[PDB]
Amino acid sequence: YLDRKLLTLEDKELGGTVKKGYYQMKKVVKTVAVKILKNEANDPALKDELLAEANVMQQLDNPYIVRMIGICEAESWMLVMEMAELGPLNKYLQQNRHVKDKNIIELVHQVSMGMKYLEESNFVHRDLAARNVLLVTQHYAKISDFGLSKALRADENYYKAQTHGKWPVKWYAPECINYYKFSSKSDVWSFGVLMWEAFSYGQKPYRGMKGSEVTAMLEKGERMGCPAGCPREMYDLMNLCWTYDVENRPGFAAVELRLRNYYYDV
Ligand SMILES: Cc1ncoc1-c1cccc(Nc2nccc(N(CCCO)c3cccc4[nH]ncc34)n2)c1
Repeated sequence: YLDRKLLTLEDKELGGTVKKGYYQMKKVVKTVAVKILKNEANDPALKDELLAEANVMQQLDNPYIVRMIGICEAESWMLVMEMAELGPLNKYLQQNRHVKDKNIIELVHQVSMGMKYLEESNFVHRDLAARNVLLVTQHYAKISDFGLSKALRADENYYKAQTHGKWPVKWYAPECINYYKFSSKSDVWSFGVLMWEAFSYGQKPYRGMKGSEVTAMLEKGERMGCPAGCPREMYDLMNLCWTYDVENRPGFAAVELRLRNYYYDV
């Protein structure tokens, strides 16, 4: 738990309510991003989600995952993260349309390294989308938003949800939609959608379609087309991520290899 007296918040709300702040550490100040909830008139489920996020993010340690500073219980309830100051990747690419192919590949490779770590750690993210990739710099991406994430049971490779909730269905794999089963391979499917977004400079996927129409499209074997100017090898990797059968879809170790820009062995 953090000391309210060591936190300064700027008033501007970004996009729970979000503010930038400065948190005084043992020697230096750290720039932070804070999600803020009201103490009494809050939504208990939304607070439960951020407590769940905190519980997950306390167990993670990787350079491509946003680091939590802590929780502050004061005039409001606050979840404090190290700030990735350039913000969400989708918004960044919408506003910066001359980011080069090599640079987009570098960023999505960093996401694949964070996700290879998550997969090794046996956590499922369950909301992997370009809006949840935050940029530290134009050459350094981090994964964020662990509100739906789950620690997998020791005896299974998937989390089974009771039924469909309110979900980011356009990023979800068919086994998620049809059987409510979430594995790291389901996150790989989402990563393919994230790649499409990144090479479409933050356009929304399955534009104009209802979730039910996306399900029917995918079951027929149809997929989003290649973004204008997208490197062919990156569109081919998207299609591999969008393998319908979860058993033939690659895991993140295989995907991460395919985003490296140097020679390697498997
Ligand atoms: C555009 C926008 N909308 C909401 O936040 C932003 C924004 C804008 C610029 C920078 C950042 N950076 C950032 N860096 C780390 C965490 C963080 N947030 C705010 C939500 C970002 O989608 C968080 C605070 C508390 C818990 C969190 N989990 N995942 C992110 C996050 N934001 C954001």
